[PDB]
Amino acid sequence: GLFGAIAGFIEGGWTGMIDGWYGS
Repeated sequence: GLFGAIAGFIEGGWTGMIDGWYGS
């Protein structure tokens, strides 16, 4: 989701943004 992307981005940088976006 949008939130998961922001947090995921801060943790896994770019690659993190995508993971957070898809979530599952």
